[PDB]
Amino acid sequence: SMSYTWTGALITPCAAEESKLPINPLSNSLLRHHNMVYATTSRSASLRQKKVTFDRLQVLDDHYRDVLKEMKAKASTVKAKLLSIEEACKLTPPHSAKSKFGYGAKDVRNLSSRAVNHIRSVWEDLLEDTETPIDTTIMAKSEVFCVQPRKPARLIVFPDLGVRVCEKMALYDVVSTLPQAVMGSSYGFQYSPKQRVEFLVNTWKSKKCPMGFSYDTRCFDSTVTESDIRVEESIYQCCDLAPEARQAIRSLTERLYIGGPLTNSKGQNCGYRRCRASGVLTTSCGNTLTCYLKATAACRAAKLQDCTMLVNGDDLVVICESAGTQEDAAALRAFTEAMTRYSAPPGDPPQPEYDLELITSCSSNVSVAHDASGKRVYYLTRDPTTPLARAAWETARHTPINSWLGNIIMYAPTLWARMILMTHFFSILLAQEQLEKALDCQIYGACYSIEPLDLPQIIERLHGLSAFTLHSYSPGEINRVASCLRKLGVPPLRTWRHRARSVRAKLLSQGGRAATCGRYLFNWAVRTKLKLTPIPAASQLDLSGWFVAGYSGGDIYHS
Ligand SMILES: O=C(O)c1cc(Oc2ccccc2)ccc1NS(=O)(=O)c1ccc(Br)cc1F
Ligand SMILES: [Mg+2]
Repeated sequence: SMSYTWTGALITPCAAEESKLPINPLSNSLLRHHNMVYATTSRSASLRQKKVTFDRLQVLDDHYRDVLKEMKAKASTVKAKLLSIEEACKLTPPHSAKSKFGYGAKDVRNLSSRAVNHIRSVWEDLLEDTETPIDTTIMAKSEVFCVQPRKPARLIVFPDLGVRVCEKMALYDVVSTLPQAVMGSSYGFQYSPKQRVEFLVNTWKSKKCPMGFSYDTRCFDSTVTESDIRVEESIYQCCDLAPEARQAIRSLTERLYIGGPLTNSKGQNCGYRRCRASGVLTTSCGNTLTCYLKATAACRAAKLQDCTMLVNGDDLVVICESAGTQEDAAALRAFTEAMTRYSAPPGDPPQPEYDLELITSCSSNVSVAHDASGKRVYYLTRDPTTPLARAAWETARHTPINSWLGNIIMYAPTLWARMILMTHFFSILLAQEQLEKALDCQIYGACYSIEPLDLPQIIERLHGLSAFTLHSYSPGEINRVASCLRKLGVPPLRTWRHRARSVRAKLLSQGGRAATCGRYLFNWAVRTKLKLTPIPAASQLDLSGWFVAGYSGGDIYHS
């Protein structure tokens, strides 16, 4: 069937939309070519619609069915708990889109009488009505990028706040435990960046002669069929569930997940969806399961040997045993055809790789540097272009989420995050006297509130002390950063070192946590290094909930 149908009504913005980076005194010291930075708007919605709208082709076979049964068997061991309205409410972000029924996030989080009562009515309605397609709102997403040698906005589809809290009640525990019980070490969201690298390296070393590749599905959400979503529910149904949760899941599947009506910001009927909605609780879990299912089966059809998958939603990387150059290239092409038949056609044609550092997955790749002792150390990095453009934008405007803080946390060991992000943002926080202020950021889609002054601890626990002493990065990494700085108009190393040494001094003089930030975060800037010993607060961190599952589009907040 058609992934989408359109009435003709436009996808409209609910307020004015900014497209250009404002000429700001502070963002200009980070990035000069401000005209290269842009944010998508609804004005490009039509271009996106045309790309995601098409009829799907799907042919299932024995390999698919065999893998599905293997996955259901493992799912059979799980027992999902069912959240109370109180717990579900507490999982709602403060800035979550308000309900059209007289209440918003604040009320939801505060358990206000009107919020709670309506949520109860929406839940009871899910137990009673098993058919009526639930209404969803479709919007053009606003994201920042750097012009390339422009991307049309993505389309987000999400139900009302009331429905979202109900999704949590019935499926939060399921989407938080089942992916792991089903896919095991292959479920990528259970890993911290350091652990992801460890998994990729150990998997790479376990092969006699390794071969790996990333597989890019052309617009994955629209390739997801009604059949895929029902198969996905069949997996959830293997869980031991409370009757109400079992019915809720059944109803949510038929009324929301498999598709439904689309309404724009103006309240106009835009069309109908028969594919994956990006803004519902099961999107991350659902896509991971579906991508893994189709991929594991594709590998068997393609005769690839010793396949090890690493899946994060629609993002896939496969590492297997090489059977020779010619054969690998043929088996890969066979894989792509199997995937195409399963309704997961490629966007960028896949290419076999024999060098781990050259494999990009989750927009990232493994690279090597060295610690003070001189020992090689692997870490996760990525092209800094987007992180920097976004860091520029978040510097000129106020944003609910601070991607820069998230990029610092996940990419602490990288040369670009240390030299540029840390220096730029710490110097700004000092000048404004806001180092104490906690800011929000996302990790695997979940929203978190983090105190800048705790970064040293966080970084030590997640990456180890080596993150503060790495040097001698690979020629490959060095070149990518260099050319990026030239393109975006970012000041050279020498300038950042000067700013860094200045920020460092002002931080040390303050003592306390600030001095710790100065000692660890900026040890790369001074010649007279300081002894970097284990930070006390580091060994007392509860960073477990940080890497359990994916929640992008899930409207999830962890307090
Ligand atoms: O250790 C290195 O590999 C390295 C790479 C460079 O290459 C670059 C070229 C252009 C832009 C940025 C870096 C320049 C200096 C380097 N050595 S360094 O000055 O001790 C250094 C600077 C910043 C960080 Br953090 C870590 C470092 F150890
Ligand atoms: Mg894709």
